[PDB]
Amino acid sequence: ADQKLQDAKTDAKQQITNFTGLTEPQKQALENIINQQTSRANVAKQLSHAKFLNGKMEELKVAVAKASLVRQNSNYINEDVSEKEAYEQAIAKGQEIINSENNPTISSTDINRTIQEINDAEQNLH
Repeated sequence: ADQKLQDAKTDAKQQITNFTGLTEPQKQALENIINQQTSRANVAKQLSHAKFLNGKMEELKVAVAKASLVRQNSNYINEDVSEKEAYEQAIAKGQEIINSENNPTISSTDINRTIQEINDAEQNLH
């Protein structure tokens, strides 16, 4: 019923508000997506997507936040400039996503690609 759909949207938006991986712009974009759904099945699909995106954003935030530890404890200080530049480029791309205010991507594949670029570059420093 209409009351069932309204309640499912409210629940989903409340869950999204609790997430810590997603940025506030990402939460707002997803809450808007939730509000536009016409069935509870579709609300659940979008909430499942938000939960997965939240996990990837958690992974991305860790990969970016650990950069100073990596610079200090890996071979970064001794490494060739190409490897150091690749790492800083990848970290900067991750920072761009996290700090974005204008319509941040809600594409988990885009996030996963950025995570993988950081992880690949970090691996070459160990």
